[PDB]
Amino acid sequence: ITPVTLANCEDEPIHVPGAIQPHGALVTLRADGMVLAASENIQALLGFVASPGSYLTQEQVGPEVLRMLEEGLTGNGPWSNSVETRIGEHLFDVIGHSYKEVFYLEFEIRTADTLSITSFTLNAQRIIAQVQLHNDTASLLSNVTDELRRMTGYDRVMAYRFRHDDSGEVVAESRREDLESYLGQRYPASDIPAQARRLYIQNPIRLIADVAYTPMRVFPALNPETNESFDLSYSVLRSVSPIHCEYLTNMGVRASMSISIVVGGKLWGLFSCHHMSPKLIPYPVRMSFQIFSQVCSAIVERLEQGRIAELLRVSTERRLALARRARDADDLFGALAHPDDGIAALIPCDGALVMLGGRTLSIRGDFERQAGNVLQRLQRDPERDIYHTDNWGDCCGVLAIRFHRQESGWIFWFRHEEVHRIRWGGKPEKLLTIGPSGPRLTPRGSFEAWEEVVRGHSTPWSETDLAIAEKLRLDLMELCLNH
Ligand SMILES: */C=C/C1=C(C)C(=O)N/C1=C\C1=NC(=C\c2[nH]c(/C=C3\NC(=O)C(C=C)=C3C)c(C)c2CCC(=O)O)/C(CCC(=O)O)=C1C
Repeated sequence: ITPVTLANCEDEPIHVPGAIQPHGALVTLRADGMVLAASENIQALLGFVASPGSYLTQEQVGPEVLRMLEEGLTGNGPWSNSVETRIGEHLFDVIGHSYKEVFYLEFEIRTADTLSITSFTLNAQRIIAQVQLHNDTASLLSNVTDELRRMTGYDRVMAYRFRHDDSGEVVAESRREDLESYLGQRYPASDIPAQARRLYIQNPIRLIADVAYTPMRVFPALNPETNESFDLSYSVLRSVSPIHCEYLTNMGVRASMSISIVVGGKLWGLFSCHHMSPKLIPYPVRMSFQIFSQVCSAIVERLEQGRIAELLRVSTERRLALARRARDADDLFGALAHPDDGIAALIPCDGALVMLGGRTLSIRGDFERQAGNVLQRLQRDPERDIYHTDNWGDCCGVLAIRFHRQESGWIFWFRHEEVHRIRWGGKPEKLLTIGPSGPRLTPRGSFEAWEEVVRGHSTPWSETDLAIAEKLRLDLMELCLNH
């Protein structure tokens, strides 16, 4: 019965809302096919009253439907299927699935004049051609963002990248003129709490037909079998958190639809479509996006590792240049401090320090004091050959490696505090009408929430950045020992 406030919202059970969106009806069955619960609108949408204890009957739901249901009813492992069928006055999409051991049948009115197979195929071809045309991982995102809008007619579609700390950044955008831009918006990991994030990962597509909707409750609330709520995780019609709804209306959005990009076990980022009036996307089309989601995820994965590959390649090429120079010139300092192949170019940094013997070369600033303090901190830890941190002198980020012990051969890279890369301003943008929860649920409030998180922090060191440092360290050890 608990109200969901700003304090609660982190722990909101959004998977068991026990209600569904109004653009469809829902019937929940148990293993034997016996009805356990239904949305309060089954009668109003489909001509009949589903009742707990009942079993579904032909042409109160039609034949092919039970035909489908029986197949999944007798199959081990998460059944999933859909049928198209006429029930009374209308034809329906009857998407059905089984999660836990409860079976779900979802009913959407089908208004499309097209054959489903071809509608599905047509859109799949169109939206994944965008995945064959681009080598830049950012062109991919940018282009499919522009294309998703062309296909769906959404007012605004955005592509979100998720950082290491699960904070988000709007990296692409295609929007109708009128609308303010959110390009470069960065948002925290909290803007999408655990359960919501778990769900985007498990579900390629989420659709919100109308944010201003009144939910259609499924009765009864609790599954008699367990005396605990129905887990609508894989339910297409599952209802929305009032918090998110308030957020979206603060923005002035009325319909959403998001396509996930999952790589590893991580939500790599999603495409968020936003409409200013309510909007619906037919089932077969959503399936076009679902399959797309899986392929795009695959290509983004490769494109990203193709990116790291090239980073490693030019790094070694520079380690080669470095090895070449060092042996022939015989001062390392000159080699390391080289303007372009120098260490400052090896790994993205705002500065670097080279330190062998008693001599100190600070390149791109005065870093001698910091390096001294960092080194003192490592006093307590004589065995550390590598040190790094984004919390901390005057530079937040530090990556230090040791290549000579006795003569204190050290290398440092430094990073300043992370800064909002792109920022809007210039003319006060319009007044958002703000709900009861407060300004926290506006983009402006989200951004501020993000600042408070990152400030005091430099950008984390790449998986890649550390790998390079490690290779460099090996190089110099080799050199110093060798000659
Ligand atoms: C207390 C937890 C939450 C805060 C704070 C908050 O802002 N939202 C919170 C809970 C959820 N958010 C969910 C999804 C979600 N989050 C945002 C916020 C942004 N995304 C952006 O890209 C930007 C700016 C560029 C912002 C400000 C949005 C738009 C959404 C909608 C999901 C989508 O776009 O697909 C969320 C899950 C929602 C769901 O159930 O679909 C929760 C629970």
